[PDB]
Amino acid sequence: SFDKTTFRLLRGESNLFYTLAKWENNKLHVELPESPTMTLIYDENGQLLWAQRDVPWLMKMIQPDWLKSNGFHEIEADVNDTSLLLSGDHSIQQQLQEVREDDDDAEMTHSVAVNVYPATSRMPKLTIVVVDTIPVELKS
Repeated sequence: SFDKTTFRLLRGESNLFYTLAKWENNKLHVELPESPTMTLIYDENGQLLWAQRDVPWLMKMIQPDWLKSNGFHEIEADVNDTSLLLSGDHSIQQQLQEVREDDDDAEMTHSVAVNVYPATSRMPKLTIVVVDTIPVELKS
């Protein structure tokens, strides 16, 4: 329902990462903004350069063709994968346990903002992907 609002908010986080990043000696240097979101940074060929967290099941859901354009996406995660993603969020596990007990095949929806930054004199082309780790179904 809030697709444009959700994208605009996550794009703000993407832009913050971009301003703070540096490129030196053919390597990306990422500074964290002053987290309920998880950011992934790819180069112009879709190579992952930097990830805020290491989450293999989620990386497989970021479709390579998305990385060419600015846009909003949602990914559907199995509830047990969302649960693991939110392992450190002890307050939300009881709601997830209730979702799982209600339906073994439950899926959680995670918002995704894909943001493209053409190469400049100081930075190569980057695609910054910001994922909300809190699923839409549980943001209440």
